[PDB]
Amino acid sequence: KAPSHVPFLLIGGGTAAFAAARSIRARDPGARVLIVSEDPELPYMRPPLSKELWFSDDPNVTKTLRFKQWNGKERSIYFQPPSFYVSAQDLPHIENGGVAVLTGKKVVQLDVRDNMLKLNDGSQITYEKCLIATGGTPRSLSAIDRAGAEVKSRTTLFRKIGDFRSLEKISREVKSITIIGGGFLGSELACALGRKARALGTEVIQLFPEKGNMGKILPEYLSNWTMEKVRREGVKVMPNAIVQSVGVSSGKLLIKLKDGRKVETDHIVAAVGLEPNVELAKTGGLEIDSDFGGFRVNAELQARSNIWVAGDAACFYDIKLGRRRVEHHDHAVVSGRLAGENMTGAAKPYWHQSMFWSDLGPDVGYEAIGLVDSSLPTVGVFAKATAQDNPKSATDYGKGVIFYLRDKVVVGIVLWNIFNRMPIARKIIKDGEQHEDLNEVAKLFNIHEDLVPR
Ligand SMILES: Cc1cc2nc3c(=O)[nH]c(=O)nc-3n(C[C@H](O)[C@H](O)[C@H](O)COP(=O)(O)OP(=O)(O)OC[C@H]3O[C@@H](n4cnc5c(N)ncnc54)[C@H](O)[C@@H]3O)c2cc1C
Repeated sequence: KAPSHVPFLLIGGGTAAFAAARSIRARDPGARVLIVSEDPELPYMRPPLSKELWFSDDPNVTKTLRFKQWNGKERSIYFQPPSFYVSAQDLPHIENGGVAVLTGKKVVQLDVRDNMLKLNDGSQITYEKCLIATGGTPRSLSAIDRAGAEVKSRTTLFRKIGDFRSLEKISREVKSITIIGGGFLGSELACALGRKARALGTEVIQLFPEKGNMGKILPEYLSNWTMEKVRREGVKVMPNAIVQSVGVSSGKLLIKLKDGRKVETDHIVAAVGLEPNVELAKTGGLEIDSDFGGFRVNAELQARSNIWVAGDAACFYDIKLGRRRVEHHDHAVVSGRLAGENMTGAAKPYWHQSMFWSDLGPDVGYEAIGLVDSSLPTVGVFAKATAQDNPKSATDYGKGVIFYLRDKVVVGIVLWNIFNRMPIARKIIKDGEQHEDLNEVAKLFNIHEDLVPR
């Protein structure tokens, strides 16, 4: 199946690998590129798994994995149809090369010194240029680690097609599902499950340690506004909640909180962050970043002379913003594409800043860029939403911008229901100016109000 030598070898079959393959092929039109993917599926995008796939009213959505965007346009979760790819076997013999995906195969050893790697079935493959695009694995909760296998079996860690399938089936079978975690993924799943639950009259609970949803990223006002919005989707939200233990009590899961509260439920979804997939650093003799996690790479995403790293697993040097590790779709696309350019001699640093988005249904959306963290100083500027200011229409307060500052300069921006303005946010961050008045900068985002106390 696997050829013995491949020029370009990409480890992991996700978003960063797909983008690098595309980039390599655009820059070297006869290039021969092999993606080694431990999953059985060809490369696909994750965002719809917590969003549009749940809003489909086609009962075969779980089989088709096609969805409608908020504006009604239908598409596949897969980046390309299967016919786009060439077989791994044909890859050395096909005139003008191509991209092949070896599915169901895991790279288990990296022998950097010999430009060679080993698969789980013992096959060995040599390369000229290699990209590590291994992503991450969801973290669990130590309280759940400590509980039995019975609790573990009724806890979902949500990241793939198989998890969407299993959880979707669970939502049709049980009466109560509890999401643990207040981040964007937990909050997206809450709204998705809350929507499903209204048709059946069942319950969705969300609990997290912070005062409100996305508390680690959004300042207080907007975090609180968001918690109230999730509640309006028919979710019972429980802020200020730290899990002490989880057990089974009379068939039910019983979550005990540190404050003495107890929550009975049928199933748990644990959305408490990602562990970057760095097992290959050991055999590879590659450095892991002890501050941010992931493989430590430079401004050009390079680890060693013929090894790059992109996507969720790459801790990189941002010449403007400092060392970072980002776990976002567009970042996987941007960093995968850049690695591909650098693998074909571009020698370019990360410059173009990647973006983030989240939707809580067709009516509420966030976009963000740069360094966004609720511990940084912030300035928020808000206004009443017009008709156009929701994810669907783009494709008392209801919208606004939040500037995140360091050394008096904007280093991150969150846009709340403001669409088609990311280029402006990216420019503000790039220019690094000390703004005399951020209410005047907010006018760049079509927010036009008198100054308000804060
Ligand atoms: C449900 C969900 C919803 C999301 N929604 C949003 C959103 O709305 N907006 C946003 O900005 N971001 C979102 N994200 C984040 C985004 O999807 C990720 O940042 C992106 O998938 C990262 O791409 P990646 O290629 O780095 O890793 P992945 O897409 O994780 O791909 C890595 C692949 O490599 C495989 N692999 C790992 N190790 C090996 C090995 N040793 N050998 C072979 N294969 C291996 C993994 O199994 C996996 O298949 C979401 C993520 C999830 C899970």
